[PDB]
Amino acid sequence: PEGPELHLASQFVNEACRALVFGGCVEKSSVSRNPEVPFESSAYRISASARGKELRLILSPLPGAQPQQEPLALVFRFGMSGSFQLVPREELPRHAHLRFYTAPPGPRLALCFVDIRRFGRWDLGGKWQPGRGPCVLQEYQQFRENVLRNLADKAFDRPICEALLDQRFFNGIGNYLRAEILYRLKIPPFEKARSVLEALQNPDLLELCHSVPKEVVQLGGRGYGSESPEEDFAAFRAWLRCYGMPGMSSLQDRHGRTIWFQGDPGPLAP
DNA sequence: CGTCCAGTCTAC
DNA sequence: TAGACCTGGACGG
Repeated sequence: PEGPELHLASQFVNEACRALVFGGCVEKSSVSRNPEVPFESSAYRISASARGKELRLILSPLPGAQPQQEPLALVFRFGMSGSFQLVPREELPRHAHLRFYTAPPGPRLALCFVDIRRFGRWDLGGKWQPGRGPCVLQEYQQFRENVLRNLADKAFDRPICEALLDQRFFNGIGNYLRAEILYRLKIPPFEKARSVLEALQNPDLLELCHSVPKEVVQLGGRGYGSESPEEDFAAFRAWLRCYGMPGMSSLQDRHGRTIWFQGDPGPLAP
């Protein structure tokens, strides 16, 4: 998942938990190498916000809750397969590595961090990853300024397709967005990043870094819609113009990740 | 049955 | 920079 999936995951947590009350401990699977969450409360509400490719949960005990406890924040990174689900308490999915449990009265549910491949991570601080840049979706102007003031960075020496995955400058862009973004402007992927960016200093590359992900968010779905996984998966394939599509070229960047593009590979190509 | 394919993080 | 971390689905024999 990329910035749009993290954003939709946070909206899912806010809408699904709006009328729920959690109680008890936060339970971690025995196979997860992530930290135990030291939190217990007889009555707490869960809420969420996204920033780039990170999501922050806030656990908020109600007035009167026991034990006495301040709100607790956790920050998640989803890696390749992270997600959130709200399921019946006895119908936990196979890779539910972190679990929050509704309290009575009402149907006993669990909000679960589900992560098949366990590349995802959580941290006890409620702090965003030091060094990640501002959110291309929610901090557009900060995102733009942070790129254009730092074009000197050796990061922008690299091909534009590699620069676009550097989460210090493009927090929330991943493999499918970089393909989709470059294709809208027909910018060869192995053009030099500083060349393409010096040139701004008819939307431009940094505008699309915001507006293209924003399209996926408006689309909805990505496992957080009411509609089926069949309907979701199709809606998304239909939106895609470049990533994975018939008629499109693909190469490996310096990190063995696949870039999709039409036409000129660009000067710095393998 | 087998190979191959799909975001960080860290040891060299 | 390679290799490491993981599981599962698609496809080949």
